[PDB]
Amino acid sequence: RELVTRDRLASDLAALGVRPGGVLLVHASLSALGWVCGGAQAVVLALQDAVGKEGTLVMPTFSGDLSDPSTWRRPPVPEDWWPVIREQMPPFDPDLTPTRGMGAVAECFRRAAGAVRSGHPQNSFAAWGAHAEQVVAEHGLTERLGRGSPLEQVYRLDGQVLLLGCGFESNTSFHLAEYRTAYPGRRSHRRRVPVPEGDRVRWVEQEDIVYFEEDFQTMGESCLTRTPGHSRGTVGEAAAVLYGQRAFVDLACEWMTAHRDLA
Amino acid sequence: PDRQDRELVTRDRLASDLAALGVRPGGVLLVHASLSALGWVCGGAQAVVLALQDAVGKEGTLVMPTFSGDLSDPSTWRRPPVPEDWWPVIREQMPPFDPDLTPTRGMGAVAECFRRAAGAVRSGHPQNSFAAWGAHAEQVVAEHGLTERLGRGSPLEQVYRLDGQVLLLGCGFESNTSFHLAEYRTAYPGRRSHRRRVPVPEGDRVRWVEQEDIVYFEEDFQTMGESCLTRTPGHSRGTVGEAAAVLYGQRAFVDLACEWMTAHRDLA
Ligand SMILES: CC(=O)SCCNC(=O)CCNC(=O)[C@H](O)C(C)(C)COP(=O)(O)OP(=O)(O)OC[C@H]1O[C@@H](n2cnc3c(N)ncnc32)[C@H](O)[C@@H]1OP(=O)(O)O
Ligand SMILES: CC(=O)SCCNC(=O)CCNC(=O)[C@H](O)C(C)(C)COP(=O)(O)OP(=O)(O)OC[C@H]1O[C@@H](n2cnc3c(N)ncnc32)[C@H](O)[C@@H]1OP(=O)(O)O
Repeated sequence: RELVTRDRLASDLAALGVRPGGVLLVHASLSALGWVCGGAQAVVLALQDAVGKEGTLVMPTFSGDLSDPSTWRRPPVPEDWWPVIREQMPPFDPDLTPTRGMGAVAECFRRAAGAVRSGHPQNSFAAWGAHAEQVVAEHGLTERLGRGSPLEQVYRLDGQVLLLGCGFESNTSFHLAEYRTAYPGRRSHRRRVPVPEGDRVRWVEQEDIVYFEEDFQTMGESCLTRTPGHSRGTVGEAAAVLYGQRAFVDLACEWMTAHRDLA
Repeated sequence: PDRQDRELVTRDRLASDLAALGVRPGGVLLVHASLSALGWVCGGAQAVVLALQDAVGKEGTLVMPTFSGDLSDPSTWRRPPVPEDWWPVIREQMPPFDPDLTPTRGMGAVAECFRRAAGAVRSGHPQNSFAAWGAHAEQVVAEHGLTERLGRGSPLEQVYRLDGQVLLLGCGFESNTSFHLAEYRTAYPGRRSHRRRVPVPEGDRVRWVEQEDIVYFEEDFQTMGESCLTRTPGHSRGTVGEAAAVLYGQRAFVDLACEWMTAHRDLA
C-alpha cells in the first residue's frame, strides 16, 4: 500500500476535476485509497477541502436493517422472531441509527460538525456545506430515491457524482432515472416502511417502483462516455470516476427507454 | 434461539435486566460494553444505547470511554505496524483530534453509536476522550487535561466525584478504566514514569507535545478486580440479555484498588 494523506487526496480530487463551490455526491471505499494517514477522518477532511466552504458534500447513509424481518437475507433470522422484531424495532434516529453497507467514510461523515441527515428510515442521506439543509429537507416516503429525495436535490443543484474506489454497482443516481422513466416492463410492488411513532415504529405499507440493478455496468459505461466534461483518474491508489449528475441522469433515462425491456 | 445459539434480546428486556442488576435511576453510570455478548439485539447498538438511557433516566448520566489510540506516535504502533520511512510523514500529516469526527478504536459498537447520540458530548483529550449523556454530561467531559489523561482532571475523576457506578457489560476487569484513576492516586512500590508524545490540535495540524506520565501496569487487573469487587459494598453480578454483567460503586471500588496496589504491587 501507498501512504496517502489528507493533502494528497484533496490535490488528487482537484486533479480529477472536483469543482470548488460545487455540490458533490460521494460513493467512497476507504480500503481502495491505499493506506490513509488518519483513515476515514482524513478522507472526510480532504472531501471538505475539495468542495470548499461554499461547496456541499452529500453521501448515502442507508440503514437497510430498518425493514421487515421477512425480507432479511445476509444473516436471516428465525420466523418465530418476526413479530417480536416488528413490535420492538427502535425507530430511525438520524443521530443514533448506524449505516449498513455505506462504508467507513459515510459512517464517519454523518456525524461531522455541520453535517445533517435526511428523515427516510431506510434510505437517508447526510449532507454538509452551503446547500446541506436543502439537500436533506423533506425526504418523503413516496419516492425514497426519486422525487422529493436528496438525489433530486443533487440534480436541481447541478451537482457532480464521485465514484471513489467503487463502480456503477454503487451509483445511487440511477434510481432517480428509474422513477422518472416509464421504460418497457417497469414494475411496482408493495413494501413495508417502519415509520417512527415515539419510542415505537408504525409499519406503513406503501407502493414503490421495483429497482433493476443488473444493467448498471453496461448503462453506466455507455452514459458516462456521453456525459460531457466527465473524468476518470486515480485518487490515492483508488480508481475514480467524476461526472455531472444532470447530464448523466438524463442519458440514463434515454438508455433505460432504449435498452431496458423487462420479462 | 437462532442457528448460532443466540437469543432474541430487545431494548425493553435490556432496560429491565439493567434495572434488575441494580442500575440506579438518576445515577451516573460508566459503561464498558460488548454488543456480541448480549445475544442478538433487536436494533443492535442503537437498542443498547436506548436501554442504557432508559435505565438511568432523564436525571441520570451515561459515560463511556471513546479512546482514539491511533492518535499516537507511529513508532509505538504494534497491532498494524507501519514502515519506519512513513513516521516523519505520519507525524507531520496526521489530522488533529476532532470530537465529532475522530472514530474510537477498540471501544466497541455501543460506544461508537453512543458518542453520536442527540445530547451526547465528548471530552477533548486526543487519545483518551470519553463521551457523556444526561444530567451531568457537560461536567463529566469539561476539564480533560493532558497531565493525567486518566486521572485528576479527567472524566474518570468526575465519575468518582459524582459518586457514579460502573457497569462491565459482557466484558471483564481487562476493560476496567477506573483502575487507572487508582494508578495515578497511589505511590505503589515500583511505580514508574516515562515520556510520551501527544498530538495536540493546532488548527489544521497537530503539535507533538512530549509529556511525563505514569506507566500503567495491567497484568493484575483480574486479580485486583476480583479482590476489590468482593469487598465493594452493595455490588452485584447478574445477566443482561445473554451477557455476564458486573455493577459496582466506583468511589468504594477505586479506594479499595489504591489499598490493593500498596499491599500487592511490587514492580521490579
Ligand atoms: C443499489 C445502490 O446502488 S445504492 C448503495 C450506495 N452505496 C454507497 O454509497 C457505498 C459506496 N461505497 C462502496 O460501494 C464500497 O465499495 C463499500 C463500502 C461497500 C466497500 O468498501 P471497503 O473499502 O470494502 O469498505 P470501507 O470503505 O468500509 O473501508 C473499511 C476497510 O478499510 C480498511 N482500513 C481501515 N483503516 C484504514 C486506513 N487508514 N486506510 C486504508 N484502509 C483502512 C480496513 O481494511 C477496513 O476493513 P475492516 O473494517 O473489515 O477491517
Ligand atoms: C486499559 C483499559 O482498561 S481502557 C479500555 C476500556 N475498553 C472499553 O471500555 C471497551 C469495552 N468493550 C469491550 O471490552 C469489548 O469486550 C470489546 C469492544 C473490546 C469487544 O466486544 P465485541 O462484542 O467483540 O465487539 P462490539 O461490541 O464492537 O460488537 C460488534 C460485534 O457484534 C456483532 N453484532 C452486530 N450486530 C449485532 C446485533 N444486532 N446483535 C448482537 N451482535 C451484533 C458482530 O459480531 C460485531 O462484530 P463485527 O463488527 O466484526 O461484525
